[PDB]
Amino acid sequence: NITEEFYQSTCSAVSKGYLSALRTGWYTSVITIELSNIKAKVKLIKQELDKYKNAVTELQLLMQFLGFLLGVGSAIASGVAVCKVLHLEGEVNKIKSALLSTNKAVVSLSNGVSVLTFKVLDLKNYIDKQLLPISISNIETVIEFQQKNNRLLEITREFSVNAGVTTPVSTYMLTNSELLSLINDMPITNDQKKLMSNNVQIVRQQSYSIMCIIKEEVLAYVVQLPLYGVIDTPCWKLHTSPLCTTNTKEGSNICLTRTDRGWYCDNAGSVSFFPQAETCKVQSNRVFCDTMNSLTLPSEVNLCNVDIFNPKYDCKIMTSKTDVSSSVITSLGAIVSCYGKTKCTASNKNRGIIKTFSNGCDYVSNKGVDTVSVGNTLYYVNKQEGKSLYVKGEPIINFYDPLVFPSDEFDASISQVNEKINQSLAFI
Amino acid sequence: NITEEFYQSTCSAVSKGYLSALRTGWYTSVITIELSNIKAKVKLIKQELDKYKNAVTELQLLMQFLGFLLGVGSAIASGVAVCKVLHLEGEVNKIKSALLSTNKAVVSLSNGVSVLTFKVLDLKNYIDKQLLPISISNIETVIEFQQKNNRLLEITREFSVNAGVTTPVSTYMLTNSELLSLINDMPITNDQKKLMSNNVQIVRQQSYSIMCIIKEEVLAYVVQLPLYGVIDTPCWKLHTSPLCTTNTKEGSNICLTRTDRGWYCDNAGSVSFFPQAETCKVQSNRVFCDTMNSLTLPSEVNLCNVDIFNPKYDCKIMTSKTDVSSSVITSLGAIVSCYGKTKCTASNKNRGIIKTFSNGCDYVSNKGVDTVSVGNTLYYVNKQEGKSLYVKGEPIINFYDPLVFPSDEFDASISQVNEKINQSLAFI
Amino acid sequence: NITEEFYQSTCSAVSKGYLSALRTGWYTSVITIELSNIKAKVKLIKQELDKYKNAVTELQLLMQFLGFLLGVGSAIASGVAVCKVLHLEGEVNKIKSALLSTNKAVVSLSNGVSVLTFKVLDLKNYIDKQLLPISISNIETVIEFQQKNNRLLEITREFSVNAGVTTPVSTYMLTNSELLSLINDMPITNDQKKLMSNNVQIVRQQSYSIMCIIKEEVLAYVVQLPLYGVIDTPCWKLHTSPLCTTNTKEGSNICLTRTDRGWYCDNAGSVSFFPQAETCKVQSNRVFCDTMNSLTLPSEVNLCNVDIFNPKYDCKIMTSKTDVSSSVITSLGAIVSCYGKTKCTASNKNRGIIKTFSNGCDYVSNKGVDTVSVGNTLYYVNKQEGKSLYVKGEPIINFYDPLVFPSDEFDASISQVNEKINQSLAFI
Ligand SMILES: CS(=O)(=O)CCCn1c(Cn2c(=O)n(CC(F)(F)F)c3ccncc32)cc2cc(Cl)ccc21
Ligand SMILES: *[C@@H]1O[C@H](CO)[C@@H](O)[C@H](O)[C@H]1NC(C)=O
Ligand SMILES: *[C@@H]1O[C@H](CO)[C@@H](O)[C@H](O)[C@H]1NC(C)=O
Ligand SMILES: *[C@@H]1O[C@H](CO)[C@@H](O)[C@H](O)[C@H]1NC(C)=O
Repeated sequence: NITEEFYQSTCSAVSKGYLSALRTGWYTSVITIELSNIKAKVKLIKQELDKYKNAVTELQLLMQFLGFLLGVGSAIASGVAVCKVLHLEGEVNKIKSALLSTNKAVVSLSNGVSVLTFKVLDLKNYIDKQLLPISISNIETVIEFQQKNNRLLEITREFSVNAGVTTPVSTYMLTNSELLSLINDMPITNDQKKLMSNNVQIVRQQSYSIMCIIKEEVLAYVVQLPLYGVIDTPCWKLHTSPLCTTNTKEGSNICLTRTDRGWYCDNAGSVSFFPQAETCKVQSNRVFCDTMNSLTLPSEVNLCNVDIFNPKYDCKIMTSKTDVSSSVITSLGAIVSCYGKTKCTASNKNRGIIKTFSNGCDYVSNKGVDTVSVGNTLYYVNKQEGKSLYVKGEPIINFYDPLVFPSDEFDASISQVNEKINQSLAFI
Repeated sequence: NITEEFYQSTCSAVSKGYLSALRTGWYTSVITIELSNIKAKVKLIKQELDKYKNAVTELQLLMQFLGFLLGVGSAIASGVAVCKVLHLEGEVNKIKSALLSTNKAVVSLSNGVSVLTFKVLDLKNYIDKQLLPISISNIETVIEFQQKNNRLLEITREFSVNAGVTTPVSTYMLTNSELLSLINDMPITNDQKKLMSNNVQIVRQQSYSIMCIIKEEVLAYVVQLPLYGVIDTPCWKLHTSPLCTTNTKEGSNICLTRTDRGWYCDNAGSVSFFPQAETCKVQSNRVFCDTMNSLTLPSEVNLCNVDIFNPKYDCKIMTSKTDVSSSVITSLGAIVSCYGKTKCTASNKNRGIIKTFSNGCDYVSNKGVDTVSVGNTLYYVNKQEGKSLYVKGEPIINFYDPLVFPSDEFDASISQVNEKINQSLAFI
Repeated sequence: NITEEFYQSTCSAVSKGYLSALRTGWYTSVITIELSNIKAKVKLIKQELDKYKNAVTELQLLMQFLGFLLGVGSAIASGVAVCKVLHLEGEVNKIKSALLSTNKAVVSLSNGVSVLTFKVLDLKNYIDKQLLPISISNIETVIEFQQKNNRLLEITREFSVNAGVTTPVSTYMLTNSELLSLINDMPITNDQKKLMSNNVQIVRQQSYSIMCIIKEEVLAYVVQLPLYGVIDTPCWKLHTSPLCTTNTKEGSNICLTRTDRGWYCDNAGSVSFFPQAETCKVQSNRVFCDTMNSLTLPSEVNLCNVDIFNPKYDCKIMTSKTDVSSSVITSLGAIVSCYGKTKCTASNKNRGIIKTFSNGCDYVSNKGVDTVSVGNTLYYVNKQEGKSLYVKGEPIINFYDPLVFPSDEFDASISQVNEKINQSLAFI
């Protein structure tokens, strides 16, 4: 149930009804491919083997508005931390020996980590059985080999053009089969296992493959998978657009814009705020975000939608004198900031222009509306089903005296502006 | 005929002679691949069929300075709007039944859209004819199948690692043949058809492939192609760089920079302004932009190049006290902002340093010049043929008193600065 | 020997011990593939030849905080400059005729350039010998052809989906073999040759492939490779985070942040400063940067780490009143800016929370620490071995009176703030 409210007084809109899936952590696992140390259908194998030899060579060669408020993480530090351990002597042999008679196992490593290790491809035992004695005979060994070899080559290609770190994680790095099994064996809730299983492509996109080592006939890379420690909490998206006075004299106008646009998700008694809404992806009513790109705010930040002048949170805005027209396409409609001589319209498919916007900040829902045009820019609106509510209010920019209005404030708020205006009235 | 003028008084340059190709809209079409529901050269087919089976599985699994002034669109809303319709019951059967005896057809869909539908691959009729009865015989059916199957796999790979939305649109999604035919059948001018046909790679880059549905032996994805509703209008690129006073005392200097740099194209009586010049691509003298990343301004914005103090448009600038050196490589030359103790030079290939810049903002054309060096940074200049004109003028930063100069203004203009300076002179 | 110092007085840290590898220039070379003009195992060749024909068709069709202070280069201007020369009549024939009996040669071109030219694939002599007379016989010609043809197709695919410019440079554009030979024949020091040879993937990432021409049975593209004119100079990374007062009253607090974060490398008597630390890549203790994304500063910029109030350089800061919590993961630890009611902790793997941060800016090294948590955000810390030093000092934000503190300054410095504060004290 996606709904939306437009706030006329502050030229912003809030889309709600979303459920969260936030990456809160990482799950690291070691993926191994055992390699072989070597020297008509045979000539096919000859070629297939030469390519094997230089893929191995390649792998060996491989190892010789409010965004500015965010902190800075190190995205593959967990995975790299695991990799640095595989570089201890005999450490890959602990993995090697544990995966002797089994393809997947939980190996207790040295530094005090217990990682699910997984041998996805046993080229070693292939070459050292159905290859070594040669003897043409059957074509089925030729194609089974080309198949296993191809995975190797695709892994090698990805690592080389990406300097050993890839994202999203391909099906060559980790098949649907293996990923599903990995998902099934993680120390997580069932609600989490099913979430991941029904969204593997989103999972792959939030994952890393990290080339670790190729030592003692063994290729090891670490796959770093998202932990969704916050699921099914309410999320909402806040859209904002410039609110300006609409005097006919050019340059006599003042504007303010709510700078706190982005994604918001309830999270452990606070709210996770994602200023760069590209760090989140929406699947139906589920929104996948990453906590690394967020701020943790008091829940009172939401009072800025209902009352931007509330005493519990100092709502954030920027100020300018630059009244350009534009539109923001929301979840269930469109905000239009229309100023000057700009032609601003909304249209239906078969009927054309159905609404002409006058100067100021207005809004239209997506019911019956397919496109929106501001100046020379045509925006298609999203055709998501959901109810829209227009909340009438006096545009707050009307409450300010342009003679003492502080323009060109960026990292500002309702209070900071009040203090300045008052500071300006002190000069009398 | 590419020309260029440098304005000494404002440390900016304008490259003109370009012709426009602006994406103003979208053309949506439905691409279908009919699928089959199933169970030495045959063993080849066996493998080729197993890969078919899990590609289908993968697809099913798949479905379970002035940039801050821009508005915010929803780039694939038109395509997704078409997709939501294919999810109506029997709606893909309207497409299916219409493409019974033909590969391309204009199917009138339910929601009041008429989309060109296109069956690019008929795997269904391949498996259910030259495959089902099996019977080795000829190798030509093996390779014709691997070929058709490969397209499927490549489409599947792109959709999975991109969560069902790809751009640019590959030749696997849509061949040169099919694209050309699609281009040929669109309700557009010939000037537009030829523009697209002579720039398919640019077209592909401005296009989207959107995975829609895999229902009733049919795979459907929507290809979203650019409409160039503005062609062959004059475009010009504005380059800007910091203009500072050059006093020898550190920290006693003031700077201003024109913030209105970017691409400009004449468009329907106004001017389309593209602040993020990476949203535009130049092919020879043709410049491909996207109106979604633009502002619509009065044509008077161009008066800022000839006269930044003009009364018809309030030209935009920022102010600082930070006189670092740098260079901007233009279309036909280079702007050099040289301050402090920085070594700034221009050079020819075989002759080395030919010009040493003194402190301030200067310019050199690309005739005889191959490189430009500011400090430890070497820039190669573009070697495009075209005439360059140096327009002499007193640097306007000399007209300002540093004692009342407002520095650290970002979203500013000539007037805003005047009002502030005057506001500062009021304290006397 | 990577070390790190945290400065408590300014909430910043400096990681040192790094060695430089800066791209200072470009090395351009011409890569050619000679093409053929044409018309069971033969049917294999038939298919392989049809794909050849349309790859050629595709290629022919193909040719018809302080970042805002950076200048603007033109990244492939050197390579494109070389390309414009190959478009002179008979100019590719100079290359063609010179590569008659040899695969690599230094061809003196017209415009006064001498470029190493390299024929990596001779399809012409393949088709016009082991193909033309046909005659099935041996399978080894089939697979040797598919192999050579495949490279062609992969090159063609990359150029088409990238509009003729690719980066990083694939092994299909240029094999490890060819790249190593190219590296070996460049007019560079041995220290440089070995640097490149031990980091080909980094090299490929800093390279461009530029499709030039397909004329007279010859395909030519220009490969643009990095020149590392600065090697083995000391580099250091500066991390910064917001420093705020910690009064319990909301909105009564003031903050400052050092804006000069990024990479620093000693370079020719000055310092190269890279504000966008993503323009640099770290391999062990080697850091690869690009001078195009840098400023050239006096070496005195480093005094801001030991003494931000020094008289030799005006250290840069921004100011605000926005005391949000966050963390910056450094090379050997973590900076924590903890304000308001935010829960801030550091943890060990097997032991959990080991340190709770109080309000203000603090730091913890990576020894014994694996994760850091600020609010709802968990950051893994880097597990690099190296010594960390905590430098105690009074947080400088305590030296300022909030009543005359200038907040919302972005492009500011210690002096600019002093002048403003003093300017504010003038109103008495
Ligand atoms: C990603 S980021 O760059 O860190 C955001 C910075 C945005 N920002 C601005 C507005 N502003 C820019 O956006 N840029 C950068 C650009 F030019 F790219 F827009 C500025 C260059 C100088 N002065 C003000 C600039 C004023 C301001 C004031 C405070 Cl206290 C904090 C942040 C602020
Ligand atoms: C602003 O006005 C309020 C009146 O409500 C007053 O209390 C305050 O002192 C004034 N000045 C500032 C800087 O807030
Ligand atoms: C600035 O100077 C002009 C004089 O041309 C005057 O008209 C104006 O009132 C002054 N002040 C402002 C804020 O523009
Ligand atoms: C600031 O204070 C210093 C005192 O050290 C004084 O010299 C200076 O004139 C004052 N004002 C400015 C704008 O620097």
